[PDB]
Amino acid sequence: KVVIIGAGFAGLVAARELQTAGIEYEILEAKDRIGGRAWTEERMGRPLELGATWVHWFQAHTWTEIMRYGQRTEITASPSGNDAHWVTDGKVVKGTEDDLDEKLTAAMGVTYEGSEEYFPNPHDPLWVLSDDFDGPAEVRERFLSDDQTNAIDLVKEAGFDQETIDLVDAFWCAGYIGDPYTGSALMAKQWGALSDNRYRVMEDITLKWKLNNGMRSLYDGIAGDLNTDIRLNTPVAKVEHHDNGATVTTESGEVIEASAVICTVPVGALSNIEFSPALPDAVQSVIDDKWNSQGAKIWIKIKGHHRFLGYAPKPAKMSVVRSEYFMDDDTTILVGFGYDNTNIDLNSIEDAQAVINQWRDDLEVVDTTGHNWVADKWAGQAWGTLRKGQFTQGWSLFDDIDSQLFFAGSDYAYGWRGVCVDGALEKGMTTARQVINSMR
Ligand SMILES: Cc1cc2nc3c(=O)[nH]c(=O)nc-3n(C[C@H](O)[C@H](O)[C@H](O)COP(=O)(O)OP(=O)(O)OC[C@H]3O[C@@H](n4cnc5c(N)ncnc54)[C@H](O)[C@@H]3O)c2cc1C
Repeated sequence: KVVIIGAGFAGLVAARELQTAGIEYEILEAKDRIGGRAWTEERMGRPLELGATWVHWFQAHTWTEIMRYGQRTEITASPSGNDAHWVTDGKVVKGTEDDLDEKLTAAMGVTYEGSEEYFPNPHDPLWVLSDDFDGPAEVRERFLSDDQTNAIDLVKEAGFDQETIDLVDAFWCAGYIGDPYTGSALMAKQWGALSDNRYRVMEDITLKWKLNNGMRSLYDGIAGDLNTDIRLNTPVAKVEHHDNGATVTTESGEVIEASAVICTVPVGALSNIEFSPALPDAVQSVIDDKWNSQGAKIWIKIKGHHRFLGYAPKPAKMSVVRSEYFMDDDTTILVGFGYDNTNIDLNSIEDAQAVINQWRDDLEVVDTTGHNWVADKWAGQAWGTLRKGQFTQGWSLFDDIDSQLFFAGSDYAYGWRGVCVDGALEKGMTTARQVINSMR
């Protein structure tokens, strides 16, 4: 009766939540697999996370699922103490990972500026614009201004040198998984607020702990709890959501009647679906301009065991590259994040070699792999990140469509929005509660 579009984390957890409340549901998934932008897959000799990777116990929704499905002790920290390299004025600088972290720590203090005024409750990100806001008017003005400033310009305006600017550039190429100069600085400030306003905590939460058994241990766990079979290979083509009741049409023409529809399709893929009535104009403007996520994630295998960390600014093929696994055949698998999916072929050994050559032309790539989410018609983006203006006139506009259609997904979460599975688990669950409450 409730139709859930998409079997990623948000759709899976919404279905489990409805099952708890005794509400009949059905999940329709376009692909032949579940998990969405989380995807644990055997590649290059071991299970690799082609999408979501890192978790932390300060992520309430992710951590509860880790506890639920038996993964409490099945987390391992990524390699640290790497030999660090960074590109600044066309030159490669070498240093310790500590050197690099201290530079970013100093830059983040200026980058998080204002988070204490904006985000006393970091899970109420739009409090400053609410009628309950009781702070000075200049805080609201600065808040709105910060939505139109990118995170790098904050560091430039504070007077940091070019070396730190280039490091911060590289860092936010990865963090905005796209052009950081078009991004909203409020995204970075909320990450600060969710991380006790300390760089080390923010990196602990988003870039440290991996699941030994992969994200699939969690999404297969949730799917295993569902008493209703997921309909794979069943793309939705149209959603009707007039007051009478909702209707969903698949690509094959099958029409399914619904009491409500929970749509977890990401903005980058929403143009595949015809909505009747059409979505609100402000929602359509976000879909047309999408979100800040045009980048890509690579896994590169090189010869030898090397503890490597590399940073490079836009327009590098990859902006952050780090050792992750030391393999038994004397090779290293590194992970990389780059701002532009169209400037990198994730499966081309020569392209991966060009990435490594940004820092060290003496290392030799022997294999490489990745999934270009942006070119995937069922995603059309990497993790959701915010362009200028989308913190206050972006992710929040997808709530309160009507009583028949509800949008759920990490990209609309109040907390760790877009960048984390925590946001998908948050928003899938609370959107199911919206339906439960309406039905009660
Ligand atoms: C490269 C990358 C790395 C990441 N790393 C991390 C990380 O380290 N840690 C972390 O916490 N998070 C990470 N994430 C974020 C995490 O993957 C997402 O926040 C989360 O998986 C999104 O869940 P969702 O259910 O909201 O969306 P999705 O997973 O996109 O689910 C939507 C589902 O709908 C399906 N679908 C699309 N169109 C249709 C249609 N027309 N009909 C039917 N089904 C359709 C899709 O196939 C998909 O299964 C990463 C994301 C990316 C892209």
